[PDB]
Amino acid sequence: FMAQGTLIRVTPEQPTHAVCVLGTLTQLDICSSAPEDCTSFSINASPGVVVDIAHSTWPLDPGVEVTLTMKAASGSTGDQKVQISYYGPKTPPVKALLYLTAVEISLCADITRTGKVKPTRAVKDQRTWTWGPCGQGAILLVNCDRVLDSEDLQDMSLMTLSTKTPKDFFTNHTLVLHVARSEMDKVRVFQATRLSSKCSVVLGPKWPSHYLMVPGGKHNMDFYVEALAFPDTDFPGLITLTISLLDTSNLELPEAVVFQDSVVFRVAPWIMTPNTQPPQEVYACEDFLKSVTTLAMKAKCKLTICQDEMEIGYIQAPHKTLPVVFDSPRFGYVTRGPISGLDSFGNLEVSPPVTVRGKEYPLGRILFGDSCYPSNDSRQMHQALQDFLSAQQVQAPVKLYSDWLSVGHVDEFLSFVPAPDRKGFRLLLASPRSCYKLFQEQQNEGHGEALLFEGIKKQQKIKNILSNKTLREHNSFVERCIDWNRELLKRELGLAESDIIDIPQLFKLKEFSKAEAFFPNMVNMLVLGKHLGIPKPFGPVINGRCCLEEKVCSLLEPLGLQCTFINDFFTYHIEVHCGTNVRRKPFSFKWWNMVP
Ligand SMILES: COc1cc(C(=O)N2CC[C@@H](O)[C@@H](N)C2)cc2nc(-c3cc4cccnc4n3CC3CC3)n(C)c12
Ligand SMILES: Cc1c(C)n(-c2ccc(Br)cc2)c2ncnc(N3CCC([C@H](N)C(=O)N4CCCC4)CC3)c12
Repeated sequence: FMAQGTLIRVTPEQPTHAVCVLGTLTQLDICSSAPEDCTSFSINASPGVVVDIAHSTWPLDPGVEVTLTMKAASGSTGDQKVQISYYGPKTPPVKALLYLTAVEISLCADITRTGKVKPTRAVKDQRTWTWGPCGQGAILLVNCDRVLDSEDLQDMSLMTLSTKTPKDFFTNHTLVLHVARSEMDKVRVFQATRLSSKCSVVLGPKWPSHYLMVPGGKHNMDFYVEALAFPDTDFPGLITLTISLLDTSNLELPEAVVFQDSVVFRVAPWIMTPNTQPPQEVYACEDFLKSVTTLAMKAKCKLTICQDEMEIGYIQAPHKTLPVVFDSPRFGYVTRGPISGLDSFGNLEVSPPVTVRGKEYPLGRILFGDSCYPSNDSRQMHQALQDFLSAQQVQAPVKLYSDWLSVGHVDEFLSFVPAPDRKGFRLLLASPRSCYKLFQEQQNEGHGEALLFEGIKKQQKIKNILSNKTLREHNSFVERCIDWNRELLKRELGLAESDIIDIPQLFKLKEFSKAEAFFPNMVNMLVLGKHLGIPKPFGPVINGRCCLEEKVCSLLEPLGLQCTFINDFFTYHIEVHCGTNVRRKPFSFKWWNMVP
């Protein structure tokens, strides 16, 4: 591929000297100084110059496209030369001379997103970032750490400069690298000392431009580029580094640009993993440890020992994938500073990869909790958080209805589990209806005397539970709330009913008619592949086995999932907590092949 370049005005009065950068098309201006007694002209040049005439004799028409290209870089100032002869009907040929110096200036980065640095002449448009498997544009990682060995540069992105210039070339020219003032505080560029040093920063905050010290001849030099900021409401995520060839041969007059070239980087966004992604490591923080260590063993997963205050995502580039931990206080780590109840990672779930009326979301979609309309007594997730998730684009957030809950988190009535059929997964929704249907079937058999809350200090019987008309209307209202979100999830994730499974769950209203788990919230389980760690419901025991555990096994076990009910899954801080996170394998799908 070849891009446009410079215009050269030739004149028969004085000879003309010019630089040409291999890879650019140079047009020629012949008429602006052509003699008046002349009607035609001819072209003759050095074997290294390629001439091209559009629209070997040619007339002096103003609209003739004369263009030159260079076969190879010069060895001396003025290697290749071009000679314009102007002749006429009775005029001896009048020559105009042009001394050209060819020079290679290739600024290469991993434009093709293949993990190999390719030159800008291998892409049509280098000054543009295009999504998708056919697009162009390199990728940067954010520095997430609160002399430089090779180990520090393994995260950074390579950018090379290849020059091939006459020996004396940078006596009269200089090359400068620069970043736009507005993007400078979001990047940092290191110059490879060949291996770099902590004081080799050429570009970065408070330093937008830098004069390269390049010697004549054939020379290649390496740069390492890290990014300093994720995409955000005020940062779309693009950083364009440009290199400019300046002409400094006149000492009195300012520098003159003869050439620019640029590469465009996109900062890789922060990406979250749905419960369908295979687990790599379980972090936990007391007899429930044995139940989760068994789980971890059976699912062939690692278990380290020591919550909803942090979330473990990743950032990905063709050369590296690093997992980044986000923490909202109240390798790779990032924090946030101010505070509403819905500003918790507990209010942040991720669908599995999905396709919605044509549009494909191969990294899933982020679900977060919200009110249904803004009221004086309504909570919402802080705007700055909503926007930051939207700014990473690749997991197009979806606004659900969770304000009806006392704490307000979607993960209280929502969860996904892997499945071996249909779209490969299943939606789990808490369901008061499914619980009431089960408890009535148990009363229809004479077991209404069975007691819930068995194993704990006060219990209750199925008879008194099933007949409480105050509680029935509570769960009828809750059932409406969850149903709203159900029609929303069917629309934005494009689900059929056959993709949704109702886990029986009872609720109770508390302060301000806000909802809360009646018994331990079993939809909020611990998904580790085909092995589920479910909160022990302590339901009524019929035939020595909990009848609630019986239902959930009858629902999940046919998917191939191994149900293990954990006794002390949640802990009360005289607030409700669970001490478990899960790092999961990042998506095999490369986020840059998406088209948001
Ligand atoms: C708001 O109340 C809750 C939230 C969540 C949840 O899913 N959570 C936790 C909060 C946030 O972190 C969410 N993101 C995730 C789970 C809950 N289970 C119960 C529960 C009910 C029950 C009945 C008898 C004995 N024990 C019982 N328990 C368990 C015991 C702590 C009290 N309650 C009351 C829960
Ligand atoms: C950190 C963070 C978090 C946990 N959350 C969040 C999201 C969802 C929930 Br639920 C709870 C919290 C944010 N939301 C909105 N802005 C956030 N910042 C992202 C970082 C950005 C900073 N300049 C940067 O890029 N750095 C700093 C170190 C190197 C890279 C500034 C804005 C965050």
